[PDB]
Amino acid sequence: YDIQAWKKQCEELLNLIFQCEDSEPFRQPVDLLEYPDYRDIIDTPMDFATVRETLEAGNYESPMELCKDVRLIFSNSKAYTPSKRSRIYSMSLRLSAFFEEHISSVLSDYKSALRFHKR
Ligand SMILES: Cn1c(=O)ccc2ccccc21
Repeated sequence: YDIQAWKKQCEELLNLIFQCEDSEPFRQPVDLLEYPDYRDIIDTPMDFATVRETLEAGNYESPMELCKDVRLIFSNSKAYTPSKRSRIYSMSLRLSAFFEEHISSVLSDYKSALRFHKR
């Protein structure tokens, strides 16, 4: 029933993600010299360094907010890919499966802790 425990849990999950080779294209903003049409397709850029900095600044109130930004990384990759077989899209799908497998207990524990607080 610890309402604050999600923050360290999310820091540890982001450290695992940074150690994964599949995260390398997503650790920093997409390079516009490499992909000059990117902002014609993608309205709201996101990357894992931005997510980690927002967490460390104390600018997430809940793990739901962090999960929305991570899911935006993956939806942007799906929208920009020219093919569902592309190398960088293929990396995003494996990273998404890993993230969803680990975030489910973080979300469930936080929501249970808040319900106990409000009982
Ligand atoms: C830059 N980039 C992305 O950021 C995401 C998907 C993708 C797929 C193929 C080629 C480049 C790509």
